[PDB]
Amino acid sequence: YASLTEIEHLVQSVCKSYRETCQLRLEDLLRQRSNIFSREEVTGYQRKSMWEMWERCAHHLTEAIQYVVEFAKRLSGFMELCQNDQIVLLKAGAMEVVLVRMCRAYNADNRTVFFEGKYGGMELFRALGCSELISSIFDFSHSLSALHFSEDEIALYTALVLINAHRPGLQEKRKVEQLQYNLELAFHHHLCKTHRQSILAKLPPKGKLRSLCSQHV
Ligand SMILES: CCn1c(CCC(=O)Nc2cccc3ccccc23)nnc1CCC1CCCCC1
Repeated sequence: YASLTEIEHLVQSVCKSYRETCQLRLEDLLRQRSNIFSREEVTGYQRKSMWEMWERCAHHLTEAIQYVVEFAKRLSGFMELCQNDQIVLLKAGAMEVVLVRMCRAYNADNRTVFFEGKYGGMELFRALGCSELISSIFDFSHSLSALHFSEDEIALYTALVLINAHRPGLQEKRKVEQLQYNLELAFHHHLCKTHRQSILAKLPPKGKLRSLCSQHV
């Protein structure tokens, strides 16, 4: 049995872990919305080889996964788990977490994204020749953005993307279930405390993460 202090402690731990590991601070991201790539800078990015853009995008992707791994390591529970389990959850979840995190760097006012110090739109990534993939990411980002997720809602929802007992290949499934259940309490409690119950019915379906992430892979 988990008590009110223990649950409130959990909420606060997951929120603090995200803040430490967030990588890009929200205030900085919002401050930088005014800073938008010039036509010559967009052209510059368009002119680059697919290979250069993939190297850059991969660098950013790998960096953001490290910050996910860290976030996990600070969730009180995760280190107690066995390594096979740690690995299964991160392998299956880490990209799906980056995708949710990425929504903070999307601006719905002008359909731009933060990339390498300023904002621009889809056009930046033309060299990749993955218009469709970029379109999904920009739609999905637009759809999460509409909900104005707080830092703590991100923290908590992100933790549940990771700590999922249905992932094939877990050895201590029951330890993962106990952890997920507690994170579900943490999230649902915090939602009640914040008057934010409305979001649940609007969170993207569990497949849409998995589906889209499949496309990336
Ligand atoms: C690690 C995130 N990241 C960042 C960090 C800041 C961020 O999250 N920006 C974005 C926010 C929302 C949508 C975006 C769309 C395209 C590019 C950046 C987007 N910079 N590049 C990437 C790679 C993403 C990759 C995804 C796979 C296709 C190429 C872009």
